[PDB]
Amino acid sequence: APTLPASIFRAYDIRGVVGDTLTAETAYWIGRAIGSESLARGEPCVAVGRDGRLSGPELVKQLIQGLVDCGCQVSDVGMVPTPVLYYAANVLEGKSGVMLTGSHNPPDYNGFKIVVAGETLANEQIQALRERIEKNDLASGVGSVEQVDILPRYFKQIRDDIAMAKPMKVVVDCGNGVAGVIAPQLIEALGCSVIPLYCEVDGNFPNHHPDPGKPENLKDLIAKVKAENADLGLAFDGDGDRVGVVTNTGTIIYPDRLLMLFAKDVVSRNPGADIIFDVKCTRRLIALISGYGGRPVMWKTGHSLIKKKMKETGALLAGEMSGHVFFKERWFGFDDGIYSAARLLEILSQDQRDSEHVFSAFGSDISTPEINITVTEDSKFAIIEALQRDAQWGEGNITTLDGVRVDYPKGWGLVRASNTTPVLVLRFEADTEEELERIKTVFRNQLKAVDSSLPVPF
Ligand SMILES: O=P(O)(O)O[C@H]1O[C@H](CO)[C@@H](O)[C@H](O)[C@H]1O
Ligand SMILES: [Zn+2]
Repeated sequence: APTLPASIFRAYDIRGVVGDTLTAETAYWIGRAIGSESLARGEPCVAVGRDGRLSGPELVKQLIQGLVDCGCQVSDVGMVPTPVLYYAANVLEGKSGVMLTGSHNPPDYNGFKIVVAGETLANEQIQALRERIEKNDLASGVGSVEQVDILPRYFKQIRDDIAMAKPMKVVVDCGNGVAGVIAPQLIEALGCSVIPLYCEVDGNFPNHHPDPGKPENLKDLIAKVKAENADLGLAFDGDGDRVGVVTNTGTIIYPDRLLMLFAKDVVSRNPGADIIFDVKCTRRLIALISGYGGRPVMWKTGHSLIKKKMKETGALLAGEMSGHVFFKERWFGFDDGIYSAARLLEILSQDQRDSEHVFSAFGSDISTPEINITVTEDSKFAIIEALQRDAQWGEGNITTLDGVRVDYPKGWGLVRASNTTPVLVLRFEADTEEELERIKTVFRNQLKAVDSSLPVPF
């Protein structure tokens, strides 16, 4: 084994720039490492999937070989969305799966999301593979590969369990990512008319990057929805584990709003059920979950960390501000933008109101988008520690499971470190503009007390 760069081994996945920090050799050894760990957990069967990035076809061969060279039985499911790979690792013989994807990033990025024996790896488990390659703590065997055509199985699974009450007109924007393989087809099969936008799978991303979290990547969907008098706009990120929602009047629906609608529907069918959300989500979620008799669980940001939490709590649903939505009710508990789109359409089809009025019916508060402060990699965790240790917030409920969050009577604010970039991530919400500004001023002062050079942009 060679000496791989440590930067590519991250908190919830492995990611690198192909030809640079991610090469054919890197992919092979990563496959060796994942195969050895899956075999240590008693799992020789590993599903393997890839997204529609230019480097997919080449690099996936190396991943497959590394797993085969452990003695693993590989199920090659070809080019599929991320959640279709997570589904493979739920319905096939083995409970391990590797997805070769670079998510929503520039054409040249690629990487790995890993499930081993039911568990999606995070933090120390990702380092554990890095360390296997360093130590040559690797299995050796003569494995096998079989091709598995899994997409029709998935498609059918969703179609059979969803029941739309009326037809709808839906603009689907796949941003040329791998969602194009199934999203337009399936939504139409549920009973919709589908206006496609950027639905051809093209790893050059010649339109807008498939990242529905940036509002400018929704400009075209919004214009198309209005132009065509459509009922709803939907947008998927590169690999299909995130969705973004636009109303019939062009309103962008923040994922924590989307969760409110899902939470209302799931809890109403399952009294007492647990519902998970990350620390960036509106507080309205607590009240709405509790009101319908559910149990609101606030947790850490990060898909792998949310999946783990759902297994521990038995939550029937989870959601993140980033747009990852995890259904266990009627499903398997992994994030899936395409399945979530199907669940949204189902609910919407049953309402006599247009999508604008269905979502406007949850009212509003004053809130910020995500704010980002670029710090250093040396200092980012230290600042958060310093805030958690020594900051003074005034009267409020202080939550520290991921950064610092303080819920005041009339609003809330959050500061956490990003697990992927040398940045501090903030969000604020409030009943009033004045209160928003009161909270923002508290956070500004507290950050300035740690380091009076920090560029607080509010
Ligand atoms: O970089 P961050 O802010 O730690 O984490 C971000 O990227 C992850 C990508 O998988 C998501 O799971 C998180 O929801 C998102 O906030
Ligand atoms: Zn994604």
